[PDB]
Amino acid sequence: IVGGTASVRGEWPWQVTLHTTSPTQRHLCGGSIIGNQWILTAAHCFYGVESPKILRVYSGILNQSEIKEDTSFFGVQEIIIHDQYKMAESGYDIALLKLETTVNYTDSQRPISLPSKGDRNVIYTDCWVTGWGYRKLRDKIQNTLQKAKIPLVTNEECQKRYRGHKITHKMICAGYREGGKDACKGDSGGPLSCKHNEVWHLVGITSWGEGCAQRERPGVYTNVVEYVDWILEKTQ
Ligand SMILES: Cn1nncc1-c1cnn([C@H](CCOC(F)F)c2ccc(-c3c(-n4cc(Cl)nn4)ccc(Cl)c3F)c[n+]2[O-])c1
Repeated sequence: IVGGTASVRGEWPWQVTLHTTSPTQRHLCGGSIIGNQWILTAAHCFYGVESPKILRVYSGILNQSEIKEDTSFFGVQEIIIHDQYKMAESGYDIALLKLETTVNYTDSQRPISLPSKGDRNVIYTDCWVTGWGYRKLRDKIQNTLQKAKIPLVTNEECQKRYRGHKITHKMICAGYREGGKDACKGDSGGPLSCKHNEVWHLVGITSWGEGCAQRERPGVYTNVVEYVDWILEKTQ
């Protein structure tokens, strides 16, 4: 997260850190708890992941430095990638992780609601991106989870900024005209969380962008409301 600030414990309890364990253990992507056995993340996270066997899902984590050889994690039973996914920039960048067992929800591990049936025309004005990613283009994975409030932009404007890409109704963009706040390397797969009527909704999945927080180059997110039928079909 560029232009952001550190979070405190329990502030984003649906945020997870997905680690790979090959060839060495490291943060791979963010993700979001949406059910006791289900994480929603980006499909591009699994490029070159040989199988679910090498994945570890850590919930309840503020600082990456909390993760030690005895820290409890969830195994991944299945990675479910959207059938039409090819690469992040061309859409369908969404994946479900089915965990091996059920998350018992606690103060630090909670689900976030999907965008609701009948809220497709809501204008979200309180949206936040969170993650352990870079604070600049040439940086490092951060120890402490970062947060940044970012405004949504219209799909018309977003397409104008990315005339070499197909910005469809299945994407949503977010960023300041002048730049300065955005996701960056290591934030992908995590949530774009928006609060409406004091309830948090998973509006986007962090997907791709041109550089980090550049002027007139918003971050591009998978538009989760357009995938709710797909999620419900896979989680039942
Ligand atoms: C894990 N890690 N550890 N050290 C490095 C990494 C690492 C490296 N790239 N990434 C991912 C892709 C691969 O993900 C996983 F497979 F590695 C990635 C790709 C794109 C974005 C992104 C960007 N944007 C553009 C530029 Cl340039 N930089 N960022 C801008 C806006 C939005 Cl909205 C975005 F989403 C974020 N991320 O995270 C993780």
